[PDB]
Amino acid sequence: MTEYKLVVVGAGGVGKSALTIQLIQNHFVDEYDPTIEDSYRKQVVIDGETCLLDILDTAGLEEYSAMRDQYMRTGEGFLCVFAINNTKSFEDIHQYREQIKRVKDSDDVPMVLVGNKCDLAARTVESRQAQDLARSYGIPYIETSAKTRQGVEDAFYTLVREIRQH
Ligand SMILES: Nc1nc2c(ncn2[C@@H]2O[C@H](COP(=O)(O)OP(=O)(O)NP(=O)(O)O)[C@@H](O)[C@H]2O)c(=O)[nH]1
Ligand SMILES: [Mg+2]
Repeated sequence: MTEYKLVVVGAGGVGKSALTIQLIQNHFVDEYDPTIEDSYRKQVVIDGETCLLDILDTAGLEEYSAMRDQYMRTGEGFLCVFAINNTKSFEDIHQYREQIKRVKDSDDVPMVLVGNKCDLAARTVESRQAQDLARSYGIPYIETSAKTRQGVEDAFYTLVREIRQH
């Protein structure tokens, strides 16, 4: 069983926890709304191979976290999350990517750009603008909704596949 260390990053309120919880939930607990950074596990079959995903749900750069740098050093792939109704969260993406490049000292870190809250009509970030940004980084772009579950599995499994193809 191959293990993968994934890190979910992005501005406050974009849905980092909602995404993580939606992927890892075994549903015993009805509602889980995390208030703190934490690590979660999910065993899943991706392309025949049993994988163990360790998913770290991180705080936005606005919050202090002592272990942030070691989180990046450890992390093997990164979900870079913004919300399609929050232009500022989208502009903030450059900060998340620079931090990862600075800590890991590499241009070629596995990453997926994630446009969350795609269930909402009040869109301020056009899909094509986010496609252009991902293309400039050389990474996949996937839109997700943590409410409907749309794209949630696809975003994490694409990140895994990015790690493998690295
Ligand atoms: N409509 C909609 N709301 C969402 C979606 N994902 C999360 N939310 C909502 O957006 C808010 C923030 O979600 P949350 O998961 O806490 O985001 P976060 O990035 O972990 N926040 P924090 O940085 O403070 O930890 C919550 O009210 C949550 O229910 C989504 O896909 N669609
Ligand atoms: Mg959170």
